[PDB]
Amino acid sequence: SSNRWLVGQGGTYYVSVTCRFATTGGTPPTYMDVLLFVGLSPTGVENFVIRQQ
Amino acid sequence: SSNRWLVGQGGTYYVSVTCRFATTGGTPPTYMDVLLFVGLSPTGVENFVIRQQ
Repeated sequence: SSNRWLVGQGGTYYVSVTCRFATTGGTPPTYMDVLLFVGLSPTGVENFVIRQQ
Repeated sequence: SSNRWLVGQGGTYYVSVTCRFATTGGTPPTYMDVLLFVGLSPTGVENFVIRQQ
């Protein structure tokens, strides 16, 4: 659906994720830190994949 | 070819790209920013994949 994936058959899956973070409007900040997660919950945090600054 | 792929059959393709950008000679600059695209033309920017710095 618009935000979530319902799995049809459980098993081994090759998951690929990509997303670009930017800033719009005003004075850009001096820094950000970013974490990407995949979860079974709206706050699901079980598979943390990549963090960049 | 030397710089391009001819699609034999249209469909879904899992493509991976990797390019290492560095500097040679002189005084190294203070900043690099590179954007990568998958295009249908030599000047094409149809599928922007990653911008990094």
